[PDB]
Amino acid sequence: HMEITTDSLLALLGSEKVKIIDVRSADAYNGWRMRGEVRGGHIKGAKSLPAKWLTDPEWLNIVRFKQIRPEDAIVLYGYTPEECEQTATRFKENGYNNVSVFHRFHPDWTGNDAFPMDRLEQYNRLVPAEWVNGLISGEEIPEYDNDTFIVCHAHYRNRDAYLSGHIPGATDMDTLALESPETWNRRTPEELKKALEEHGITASTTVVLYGKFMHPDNADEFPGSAAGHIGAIRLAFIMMYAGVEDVRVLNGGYQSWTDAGFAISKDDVPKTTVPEFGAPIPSRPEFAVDIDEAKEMLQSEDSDLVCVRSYPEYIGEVSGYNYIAAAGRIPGAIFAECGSDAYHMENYRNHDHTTREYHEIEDIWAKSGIIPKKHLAFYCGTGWRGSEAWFNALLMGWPRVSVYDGGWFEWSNDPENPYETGVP
Ligand SMILES: [Cl-]
Ligand SMILES: [Mg+2]
Ligand SMILES: [Mg+2]
Ligand SMILES: [Mg+2]
Repeated sequence: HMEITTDSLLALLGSEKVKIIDVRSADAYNGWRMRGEVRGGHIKGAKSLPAKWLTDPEWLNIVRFKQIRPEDAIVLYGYTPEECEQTATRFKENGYNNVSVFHRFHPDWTGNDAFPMDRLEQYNRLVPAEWVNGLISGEEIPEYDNDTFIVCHAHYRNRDAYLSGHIPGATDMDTLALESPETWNRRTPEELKKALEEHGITASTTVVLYGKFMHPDNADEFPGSAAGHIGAIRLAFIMMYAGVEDVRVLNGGYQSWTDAGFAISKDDVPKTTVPEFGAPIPSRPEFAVDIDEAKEMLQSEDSDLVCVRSYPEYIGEVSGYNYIAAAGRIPGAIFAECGSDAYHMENYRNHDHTTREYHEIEDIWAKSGIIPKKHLAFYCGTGWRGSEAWFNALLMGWPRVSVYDGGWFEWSNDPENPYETGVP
């Protein structure tokens, strides 16, 4: 495989016909210093194509989806040039003949402040499996300065999602602990205080949230019981709103844990009780938007509601849920198609459920006027998908992002509220 030098790569940075491809893990790409490098993240402009994906049959369709064409001049890099060999060969097998490997990313590029790098601004909220393993093992890990933690396996009324296999030592939290199946909003501060204490969570406890994807099926009575990792990010939103200072989400959920080869447990871990949450609830109320404020945001040039639903929901063909009656949409919201239905986030995730390359998210969002200068309230049917979209914006450091908790459920439960239907 041909090589490209450091000086050559610097000179070409910003050329629209050169495709730089980072084959490290998505978490390293995001900013995690997985090998102790002084500077984490990716070379400016690089795309993410983790070499782990070579074992997946989707690899070639992913490359094409990311608009990497055989006529492109491709530059690969990893922590070492040896880490790039298989990817380069796979490219050549598929008609990509202009492929170079950059050998000096680490430590030459990472170690030199003058060479531009990018990263997810708040990457340390989105943790890799290796970090969780180190935390549970009591090993030294970066981006951690606490002495109190809990790993929480989220699910919606489905303890078997946890009992069928979970991260060792983790306890389960039903999403019903923190949100009401009546309002489908976050519970009241007094309810939240008691629920968090009964799961052993204080405001100064580092909470690591994850869920298990079990293929939600719209035919089923409770498809959300299979969308465990959406549920985990939904609980992350509620905990951050409530006042847990250090909340992490395991990138890709349970899948990332087993893909790393770490041990699986089926023990029903007893919950510990803490006497006091230790902070006022909510400590970050600005993360949550309710319907009066959502109506105000529809009237402002400074702000927008962002509808994170599927297309059949958006045009009022279906409600999307077997527990929401009305089908339609909120007038004036910006459509941000989630994926296929109410329980999937394909447009925001990779095939392995890790978050989609954040540059692609910000690019698609920008085309619809979803941009960080606005106060944005993401929403969906009841707030699950909206919480995951919100979390992605939070990770990018966007300063004014919220979840309109009530969503379409609350909006349409009031017959006075106007709505739209059909293709716009
Ligand atoms: Cl999920
Ligand atoms: Mg072969
Ligand atoms: Mg809600
Ligand atoms: Mg549900």
